[PDB]
Amino acid sequence: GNYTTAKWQPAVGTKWQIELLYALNDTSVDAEIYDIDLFINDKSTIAGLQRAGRKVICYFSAGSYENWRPDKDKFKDSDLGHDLDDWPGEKWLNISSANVRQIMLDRLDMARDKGCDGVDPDNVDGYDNDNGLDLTQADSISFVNFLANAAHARNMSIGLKNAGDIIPSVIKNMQWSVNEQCAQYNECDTYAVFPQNGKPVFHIEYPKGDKTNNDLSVTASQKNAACDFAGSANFSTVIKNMNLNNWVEYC
Ligand SMILES: *[C@@H]1O[C@H](CO)[C@@H](O[C@@H]2O[C@H](CO)[C@@H](O[C@@H]3O[C@H](CO[C@H]4O[C@H](CO)[C@@H](O)[C@H](O[C@H]5O[C@H](CO)[C@@H](O)[C@H](O)[C@@H]5O)[C@@H]4O)[C@@H](O)[C@H](O[C@H]4O[C@H](CO[C@H]5O[C@H](CO)[C@@H](O)[C@H](O)[C@@H]5O)[C@@H](O)[C@H](O)[C@@H]4O[C@H]4O[C@H](CO)[C@@H](O)[C@H](O)[C@@H]4O)[C@@H]3O)[C@H](O)[C@H]2NC(C)=O)[C@H](O)[C@H]1NC(C)=O
Ligand SMILES: *[C@@H]1O[C@H](CO)[C@@H](O[C@@H]2O[C@H](CO)[C@@H](O[C@@H]3O[C@H](CO)[C@@H](O)[C@H](O[C@H]4O[C@H](CO[C@H]5O[C@H](CO)[C@@H](O)[C@H](O)[C@@H]5O[C@H]5O[C@H](CO)[C@@H](O)[C@H](O)[C@@H]5O)[C@@H](O)[C@H](O[C@H]5O[C@H](CO)[C@@H](O)[C@H](O)[C@@H]5O)[C@@H]4O)[C@@H]3O)[C@H](O)[C@H]2NC(C)=O)[C@H](O)[C@H]1NC(C)=O
Ligand SMILES: *[C@@H]1O[C@H](CO)[C@@H](O[C@@H]2O[C@H](CO)[C@@H](O)[C@H](O)[C@H]2NC(C)=O)[C@H](O)[C@H]1NC(C)=O
Ligand SMILES: *[C@@H]1O[C@H](CO)[C@@H](O)[C@H](O)[C@H]1NC(C)=O
Ligand SMILES: *[C@@H]1O[C@H](CO)[C@@H](O)[C@H](O)[C@H]1NC(C)=O
Ligand SMILES: N[C@@H]1[C@@H](O)[C@@H](O)[C@@H](CO)O[C@@H]1O
Repeated sequence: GNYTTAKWQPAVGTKWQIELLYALNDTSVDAEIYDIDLFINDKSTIAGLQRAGRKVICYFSAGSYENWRPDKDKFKDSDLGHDLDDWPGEKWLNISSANVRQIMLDRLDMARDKGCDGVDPDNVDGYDNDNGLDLTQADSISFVNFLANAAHARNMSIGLKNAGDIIPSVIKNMQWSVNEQCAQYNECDTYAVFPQNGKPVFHIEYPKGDKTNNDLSVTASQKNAACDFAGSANFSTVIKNMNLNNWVEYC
């Protein structure tokens, strides 16, 4: 088989929390899995989660350039394409570039060294966007399988972020899906194939819109929309602000 194996396969339906805006400073949410930023959290934060019985997924952006990272000057001018429409100071990456791929290997080394149980590589759906680099589905498939073989070789699990079109070509290498907004877009059937193969969907809904972040609950009908869809009992849903700060509501 042209995939590699992972030792940690989280169960379908495992409750999770994700917080990417700042260093994690709240573990009061009783979730089994925490998805947090790879760079801004130290080994101590990660080990503390695991000592409390939790698994830690480390987020990083595999397909976009973030101009505030400490390794940003490793990227060459030719690695960078167009701006991401909805994220400031981010640009699409040429994920076929050997330089880009080596930078990502360096980020997986760091995730391994910090004790991450898994990695959550973002922005592998450049083909679905104005990337300015002629990126294609095959490029993403090649890149996602490259990341998965590299994470597995470092004893970490991995999952697919959105990128619904390429599921059949990477799923054997994936331990889960991270999906945004499939309920709002009536697309959760696309991602149900993961729990049909014993793999969770870590599923995010943003009912408050892309410009509103606060600590208030959503309305009952916004919660029904985020939570009620065929097979939702197999999705691990969080309701979040668009900025992915601490605030979270569960179904
Ligand atoms: C985990 O870590 C995170 C990250 O560090 C913690 O979150 C951070 O917490 C800080 C302290 O609470 C906040 O600092 C306050 O910021 C207020 C608004 O700042 C705006 O602009 C910044 C610019 O960068 C921006 O980042 C902010 O955006 C965030 O919020 C929006 C939503 O609004 C999101 O969309 C966005 O994505 C970000 O999440 C934000 O828009 C600022 O007003 C504060 O300075 C004020 O307030 C201080 C305390 O005010 C208190 O006043 C009354 C008494 O009068 C008190 O009883 C009450 O508790 C009030 O809180 C005060 O010390 C300052 O001197 C200043 O006071 C003046 O202004 C107020 C109001 O106008 C007047 O009442 C007052 O008399 C003075 O005139 C703070 O600087 C960070 O924003 C926040 N960062 C985030 C969320 O990203 C988080 O808490 C941690 N969680 C834990 C520990 O559990
Ligand atoms: C390892 O090596 C292999 C090389 O062998 C690498 O390639 C991948 O290998 C996979 C394993 O064999 C392979 O996986 C899948 O195998 C399934 C068998 O169960 C297939 O059924 C999958 O088919 C895909 O396409 C289906 C058909 O889609 C057309 O038809 C439907 C029917 O109406 C349309 O809806 C659909 O829109 C589409 O129509 C378009 O295209 C037509 C063809 O050109 C055309 O006639 C139309 O006019 C229209 O333009 C589709 O139904 C499948 O999607 C289902 O499944 C996913 C989850 O898998 C769900 O999310 C969906 O909701 C839906 O239920 C599926 O997309 C598929 O072949 C995989 O394809 C190979 N990938 C390649 C070659 O790129 C592999 O990558 C290597 N690595 C690893 C780790 O494996
Ligand atoms: C993205 O990176 C890839 C890999 O470096 C580039 O593809 C190479 O392009 C040169 C010149 O066209 C060819 O000689 C190589 O054979 C290509 N390699 C591969 C693996 O395809 C690609 O040009 C880059 N994309 C952009 C838009 O610059
Ligand atoms: C790899 O991770 C698993 C967690 O599922 C752990 O049990 C195992 O000891 C790890 N192996 C190494 C060499 O760290
Ligand atoms: C969850 O997935 C299982 C397959 O593992 C399926 O049999 C079941 O119907 C799904 N649950 C719901 C509520 O659809
Ligand atoms: N890549 C960034 C990520 O680092 C985080 O800031 C997030 C909001 O928390 O926005 C984007 O996804």
